Amino acid sequence: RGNWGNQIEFVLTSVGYAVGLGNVWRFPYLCYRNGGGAFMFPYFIMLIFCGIPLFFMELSFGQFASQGCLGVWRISPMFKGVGYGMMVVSTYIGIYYNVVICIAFYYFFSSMTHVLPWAYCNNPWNTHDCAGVLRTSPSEEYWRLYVLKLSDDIGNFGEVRLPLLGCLGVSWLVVFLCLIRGVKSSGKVVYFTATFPYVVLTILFVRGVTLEGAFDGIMYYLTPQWDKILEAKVWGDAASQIFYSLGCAWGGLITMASYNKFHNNCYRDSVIISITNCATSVYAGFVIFSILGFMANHLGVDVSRVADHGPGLAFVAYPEALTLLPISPLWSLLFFFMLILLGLGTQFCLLETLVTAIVDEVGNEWILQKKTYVTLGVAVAGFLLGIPLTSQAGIYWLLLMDNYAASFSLVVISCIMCVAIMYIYGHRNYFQDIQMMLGFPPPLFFQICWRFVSPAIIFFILVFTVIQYQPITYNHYQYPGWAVAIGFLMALSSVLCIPLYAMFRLCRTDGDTLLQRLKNATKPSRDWGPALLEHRTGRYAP
Ligand SMILES: CC(C)CCC[C@@H](C)[C@H]1CC[C@H]2[C@@H]3CC=C4C[C@@H](O)CC[C@]4(C)[C@H]3CC[C@]12C
Ligand SMILES: CC(C)CCC[C@@H](C)[C@H]1CC[C@H]2[C@@H]3CC=C4C[C@@H](O)CC[C@]4(C)[C@H]3CC[C@]12C
Ligand SMILES: CC(C)CCC[C@@H](C)[C@H]1CC[C@H]2[C@@H]3CC=C4C[C@@H](O)CC[C@]4(C)[C@H]3CC[C@]12C
Ligand SMILES: [Cl-]
Ligand code: NA
Ligand code: NA
Repeated sequence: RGNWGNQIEFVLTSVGYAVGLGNVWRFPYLCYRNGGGAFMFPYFIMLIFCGIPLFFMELSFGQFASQGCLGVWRISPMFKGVGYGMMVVSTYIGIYYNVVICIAFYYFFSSMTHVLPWAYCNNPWNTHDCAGVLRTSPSEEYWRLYVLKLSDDIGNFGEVRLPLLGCLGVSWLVVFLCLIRGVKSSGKVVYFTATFPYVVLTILFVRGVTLEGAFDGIMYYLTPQWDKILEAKVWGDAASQIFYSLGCAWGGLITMASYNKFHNNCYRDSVIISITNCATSVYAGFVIFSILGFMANHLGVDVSRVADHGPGLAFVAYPEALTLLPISPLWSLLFFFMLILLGLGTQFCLLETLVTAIVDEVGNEWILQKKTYVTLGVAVAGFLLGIPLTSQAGIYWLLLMDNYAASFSLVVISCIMCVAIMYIYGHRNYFQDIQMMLGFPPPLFFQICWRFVSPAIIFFILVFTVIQYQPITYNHYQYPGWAVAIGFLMALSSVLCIPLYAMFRLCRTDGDTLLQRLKNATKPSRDWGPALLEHRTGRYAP
């Protein structure tokens, strides 16, 4: 297969893939729309009781068999729909991740001047409601009336924004060239691309605290509200954010772990990566809410009403902070360069996983010698599918894709995989498999979370989400009926991959009765187990 080589290389490559735009762009606006401090307690509970155990499960699953997201299912051939749904979710995410990266590119290209274009209120696109520190904010007017030229409805396509299309093309070309010339795999300066963001965030942090009114923003960020805790909407949002930030059902974790050595310690790696990834979102939230408190202090409004609940909270808040620093364009350039690097690090692995999965699935040697053409085709398809998101109605489609297609399918897929491993294969067998590599049995906390706690929590969240479903409540953006139907279809497309592949496999399995056919399709194959011959001892002996 090809081992990773050095262990520190794996730890640094996993941190660079886990930390991305979901830490600095997605977390703050979800936290703001979920009433700030009322979102933190479910978030921490979810992280402690569902995220880390499933992260460890995925890493161990990848390491033990030395297979990717589709080859690990020799343990139960009837559950390949899990990997197929993982691939579907990865495609959905990667379609619009590059659109966000291209918006970041556009903001980076506009910082190469002497005076920032979002710093004053006298521009041709400004109105009489403009109000600036040297009502409405100049940054939000720049975001709405100039960068996007937003429409009034999701069904009003309007025209295509040419600069955004150019930025998208540049981003896709950069990704393709870096992938086919091997920038990260056989490359360095992953240390710098892991150290730079914290320096930038620390620089932005000191200025925010000094501001007037930031204390109220911080208090709103930290103070918990106990009234909104009895609602299934906030818990589902917290679970979605936790599973999205760690990449649980993306399929890249298994592929990355497939190159690890047998006796590598995946428990320590999982703990370290989870803590590092989740400690980065809190810093960005601190900075963002300090900026929000300062902004609400001088606009004569409350912290909960200063901004709207759209996805463009970062592109309105961060430029306002960047304005107040001495020599603003340099800091803006550095900040947006850091954002671009954070996005590209995740996009590289996202596309590499799909290409590797396709190449391994096809299986011949002719598809192995034409990997560059496969990568080119995938890149061209992604670029073509991302074009309708650069119109005047693109942010509506992006929001629909974000909070319908890649929110709660990850949790369902992860729970199904955990249940299949624990109750169809047997928990004792998996515990012995883990002890084979680590040398000690998994701690009791992970065992109890794998057998009882996490599946029950996910079941309760899913059950109470449906019962408490209100059309007025679960819309939040006044979308029409057909848009909601499209979002539901996108949500169901990845989940329905499991039951349909189950029937497909059952239609080709020998056995008189259906019960007999259900036992042959769930039995492990003949090649399940350790890859190397020296580790095939005990219950795997020939
Ligand atoms: C092959 C895949 C991976 C990348 C796609 C390459 C092509 C289609 C891309 C790369 C650079 C892009 C161009 C960059 C700049 C501009 C200027 C803008 O005013 C019109 C669009 C235009 C002309 C873009 C159109 C599409 C473009 C030519
Ligand atoms: C049991 C398995 C086989 C099927 C489960 C499918 C159902 C129950 C699940 C899968 C994904 C879930 C959806 C994912 C995302 C959203 C967006 C949210 O804004 C409204 C709820 C909604 C729409 C969820 C409702 C329930 C849902 C549709
Ligand atoms: C993936 C989700 C959203 C779809 C529904 C599947 C889950 C929630 C269901 C299907 C099988 C169920 C599990 C089957 C067996 C047991 C053993 C029991 O001692 C504790 C509950 C537990 C663990 C059940 C809890 C809920 C469960 C995990
Ligand atoms: Cl996060
Ligand atoms: Na990244
Ligand atoms: Na993350």
